Amino acid sequence: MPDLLTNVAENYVNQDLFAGIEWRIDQDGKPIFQGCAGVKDIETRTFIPKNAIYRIYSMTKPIVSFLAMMLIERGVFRLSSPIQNFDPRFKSMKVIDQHAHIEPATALITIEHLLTHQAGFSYDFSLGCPISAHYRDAQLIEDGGRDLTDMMGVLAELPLVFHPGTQWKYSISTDVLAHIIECATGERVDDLLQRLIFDPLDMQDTGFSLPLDGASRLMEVYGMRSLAGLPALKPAPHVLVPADLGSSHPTDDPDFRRGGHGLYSTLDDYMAFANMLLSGQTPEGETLLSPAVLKLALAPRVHFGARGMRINDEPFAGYSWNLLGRVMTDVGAAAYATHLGEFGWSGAAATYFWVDPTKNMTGCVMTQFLGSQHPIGSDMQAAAMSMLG
Amino acid sequence: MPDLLTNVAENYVNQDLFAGIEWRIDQDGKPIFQGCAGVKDIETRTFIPKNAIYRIYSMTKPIVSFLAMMLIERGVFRLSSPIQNFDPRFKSMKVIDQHAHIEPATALITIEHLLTHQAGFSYDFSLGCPISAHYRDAQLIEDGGRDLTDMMGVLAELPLVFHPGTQWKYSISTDVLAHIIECATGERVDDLLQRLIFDPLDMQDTGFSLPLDGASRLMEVYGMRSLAGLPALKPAPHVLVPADLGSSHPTDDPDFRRGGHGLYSTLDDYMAFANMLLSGQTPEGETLLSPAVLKLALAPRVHFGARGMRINDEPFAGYSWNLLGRVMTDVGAAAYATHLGEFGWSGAAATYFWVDPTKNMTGCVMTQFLGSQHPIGSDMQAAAMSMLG
Amino acid sequence: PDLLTNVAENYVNQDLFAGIEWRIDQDGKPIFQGCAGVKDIETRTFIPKNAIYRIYSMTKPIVSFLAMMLIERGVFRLSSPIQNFDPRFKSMKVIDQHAHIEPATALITIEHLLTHQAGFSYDFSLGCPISAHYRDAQLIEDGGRDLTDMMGVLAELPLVFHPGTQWKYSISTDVLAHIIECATGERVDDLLQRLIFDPLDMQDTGFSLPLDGASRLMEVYGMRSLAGLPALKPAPHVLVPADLGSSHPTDDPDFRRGGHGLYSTLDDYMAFANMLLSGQTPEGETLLSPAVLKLALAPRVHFGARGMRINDEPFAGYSWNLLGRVMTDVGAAAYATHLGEFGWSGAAATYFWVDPTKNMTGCVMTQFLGSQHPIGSDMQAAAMSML
Ligand SMILES: C[C@H](C(=O)O)c1cccc(C(=O)c2ccccc2)c1
Ligand SMILES: C[C@H](C(=O)O)c1cccc(C(=O)c2ccccc2)c1
Ligand SMILES: C[C@H](C(=O)O)c1cccc(C(=O)c2ccccc2)c1
Repeated sequence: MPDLLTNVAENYVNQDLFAGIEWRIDQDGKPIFQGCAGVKDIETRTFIPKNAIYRIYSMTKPIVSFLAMMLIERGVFRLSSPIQNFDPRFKSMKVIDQHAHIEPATALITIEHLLTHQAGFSYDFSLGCPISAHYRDAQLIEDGGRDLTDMMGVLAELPLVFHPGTQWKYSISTDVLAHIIECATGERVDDLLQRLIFDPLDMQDTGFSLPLDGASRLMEVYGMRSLAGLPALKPAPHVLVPADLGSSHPTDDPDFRRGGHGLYSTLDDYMAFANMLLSGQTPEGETLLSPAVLKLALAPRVHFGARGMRINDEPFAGYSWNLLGRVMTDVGAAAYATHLGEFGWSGAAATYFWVDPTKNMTGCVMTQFLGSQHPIGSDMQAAAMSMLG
Repeated sequence: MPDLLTNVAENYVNQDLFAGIEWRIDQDGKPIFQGCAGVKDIETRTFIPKNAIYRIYSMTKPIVSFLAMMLIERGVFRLSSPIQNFDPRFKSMKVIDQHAHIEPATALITIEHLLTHQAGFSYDFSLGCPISAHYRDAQLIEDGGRDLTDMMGVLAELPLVFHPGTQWKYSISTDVLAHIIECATGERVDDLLQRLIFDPLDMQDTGFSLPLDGASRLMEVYGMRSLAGLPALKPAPHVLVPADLGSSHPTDDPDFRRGGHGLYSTLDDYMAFANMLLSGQTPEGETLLSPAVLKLALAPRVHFGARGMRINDEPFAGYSWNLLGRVMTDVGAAAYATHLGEFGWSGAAATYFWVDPTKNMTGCVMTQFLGSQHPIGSDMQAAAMSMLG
Repeated sequence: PDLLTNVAENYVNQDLFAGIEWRIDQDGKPIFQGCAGVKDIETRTFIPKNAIYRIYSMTKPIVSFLAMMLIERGVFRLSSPIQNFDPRFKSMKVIDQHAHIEPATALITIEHLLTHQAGFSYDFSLGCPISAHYRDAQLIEDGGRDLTDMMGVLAELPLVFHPGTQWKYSISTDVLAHIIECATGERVDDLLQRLIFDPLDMQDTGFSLPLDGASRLMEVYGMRSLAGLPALKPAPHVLVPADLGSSHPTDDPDFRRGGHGLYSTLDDYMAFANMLLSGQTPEGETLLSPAVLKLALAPRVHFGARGMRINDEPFAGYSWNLLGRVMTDVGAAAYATHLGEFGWSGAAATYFWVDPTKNMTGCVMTQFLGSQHPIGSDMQAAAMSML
């Protein structure tokens, strides 16, 4: 019953493992626990500003996935839609394996494959993956200044690493999804996110560029995990040194937009999104997604074998995959406190959130550390679970 | 919360993909959404008439299957009854495989096998099926003027494509069921349907021939999918050209009757049948099928492997098979909005219906297009699901 | 008809190879031989007398034979763990295509090196979980790095399977050359000179050019590049001179490798191939006993349905012995051969074979990297058909 959340965060700051941390836990749509620890940057020790801004990386994916579900509801496409219907550059895909064998794909990539990371795409930083070296040579993630549409043209020429539908591998497929959304609608994904999600939820600080007053609110990002170079064979030491993002994550590029990363947000903005996922509605009662399609989106859809869900061989114990991210399907296999049906996702800079329908609960932890050797997100979830009976 | 049903239907009509569409959604036995779009025929653009008549094709199957369950309840036969007990022409069946090997069947075909499409029968238009070419040579479906009893004599001489009970393949077995009903009762299947189902439910426009005033109400049927010829290796283009049914679907043949297709019906008539499936009762409370046997009929009975339920390799994602048609058994595998336990079926001319017990809901979409490249039925179900919370 | 000349002249006439030499011996004496084309298409110089070729992986049967001689002499044995000779190869790790890394559950042995079952990879192995890290380390590209130092960099990288459990064509012959140096205290080039080249009078074979060698070196063509990533589809087969960077020096007195790097001539390599019919020099001096030669030639790795493959190219009907390929099923073979035919080939399209049933040897010398045409096998097939 003590405040384990503050204890976790203060200990991380006091041990020089994270510069600054913010968190909020809501229940029934209202804050029940919240706090902050540390500073905006350790170089000057400026205090965490009001409505501090974070690079949320793959916490972009549940947002872009939710947009796709809205467009499915509105009839733009369906889960079974072949993506080549919208961009013929994804016609005639090939599949490569670890033995240098290449053959034509025997199934078409669908919207559902993109949402479930079963399309056969890879990721630039996937260690040991048969094709990731070719992704890195193409600078798919590193070259943030390249237009989404043009990056997709380069990706489309590369082989998949399995036949669509047959395996699971966490991937660039959410970026493909953002692009296919643009093809299917004739609109830009950032404009669609603004009009259909951010504005109805009053997420005024969320987007692919900083707000006008955003520079002074941007949290510094730390860590040794590097985008420029080969995936490491052992984790870099966990040290608070400012991270060099190269040109991968611009702050003021009006055309920068992605599906798998790239949003800036705030704790308050992301909690508005997370709370919405408990119902599909805005706080006033506008429906962003009907209950039936929200249930379709949250139902466990990819189930895993004995070794479970893994990303670069890191486990997500007891989790299955739904159309928006992870979902807890076996508390008896879980590695940290949770409840059946808890869902959410996380980002490369150690941001983390969850939604727990059994407790009408949402939680989010914001920090900026790339390559963390400490699972701060899960530690904060566990603390909150222990505090909510 | 907008009227997604009207949007789906109007868009289909405005894009010249369907000539005319009617739909109705009922909840608690009363209409909650309904509409119509387009025309009876694009040649004259005559408006959709009152109580327009549709060829419902395989939406005949749930009706004939329901009749069989009524006869099981009344003791005429049982699920385990070997059909050869009623027609010895189905004694001594043979089984053929894709390697030209023929051997005697090692199990007897039962009523249950017929209801579950596990008897080993095929269908004339089954692409790649070892025996479908012999079905087509025999004109089993094409020759609508042939008496059901005589068509069955020709079918009975052909081999099955697997041993009864061992596999699932959507088939002519509902026509065998209609015939075996005639053998077991000494009555005609159309008279039994009239007396036991249509008349109690006041389905006055449903039958294997047009009503006296029916000609002016019959919707035109469109599409390129052809009965006369080999199953196509790629889908014919989706174009609104009137379809030539040959002699396969007579309008005024007093002896035409089948189990798997051939009924004419109306939106209002079919909704009466669908609403009945929520309880087994007529609106006044007469019992057509007891709750226990209705539960037996709706329980998931055939379960599918990783590739799922497929018909000509088209998927029915998340569906299992019960004694009347499809039933949703995993929302997390579903490809469009649904709820656990949703059941129903559909027909070759794109008619579609569903029953959703979790919402006390029924829905039906009526149109006439053979070989549709657009899944209008599932699109309308998804719209209705999104509108009903 | 002279099928050999017809194959070679067609290859030259279609602008697919600049110059080709071949010789086929039976009972130690030439029965077929010829040349076609030129040393270089730029100046159209004729193929010189005693023309010199980069033989690339035809280095491997020579270094493997040396290892068998050292086994016979007791320096080490097939079962020797290589970590006994270089402890940098203690505590190896294994990586897989799912980013999982774990300790190796078996020690790498001499036999593993000779059979490419040690778990090593190659820089240009397309799709291989670890080849990107080989290329980042420039293991093959950096020819000026001493063998010993290159091995230190390699030893820190994970294997791609547990030693002994799979087959993958690999840098393991370079590891073998290095372990030979550790075990003997001598350099591999000096050992090759004393034990093989001098007894066989292979005066033009070595890791550097002879003093008069520059004018005899054949030009090398092709677009397959060591620099960048392995290509997802073959580069066009066009006669453009190849850029070897610093991978294959001509006059570095310390350059030595196990898997590539020798210069040789047609005559020199035929002396080596003819020796493999007996283990003896033409004068009758024994280089390797009959018993150990049999041990070296016996089929040792057998392959599944996919068969033996290197970057997914098949070697149909071939198994692997301690020196290279060996034909074990003529009914699976894709070109004329006999049971027991053995040999190997190199990246610049050089090829040789030994056919014990016919007391026959053959070698085709050319210089083309990334060939889209199997000139070696076409010439073997032509020679087989002319018997
Ligand atoms: C998967 C990972 C995440 O969001 O978890 C992700 C997605 C997209 C981009 C990036 C990066 O920019 C990055 C930065 C430093 C090192 C490696 C990658 C990381
Ligand atoms: C399976 C299919 C259905 O009801 O789904 C069906 C059942 C019975 C008859 C027919 C046809 O007449 C037909 C018409 C045109 C092309 C192919 C078949 C079609
Ligand atoms: C496997 C291959 C062979 O001998 O078959 C080989 C072994 C060693 C070195 C090289 C190269 O230098 C090279 C040159 C151009 C392209 C790629 C590699 C090639």
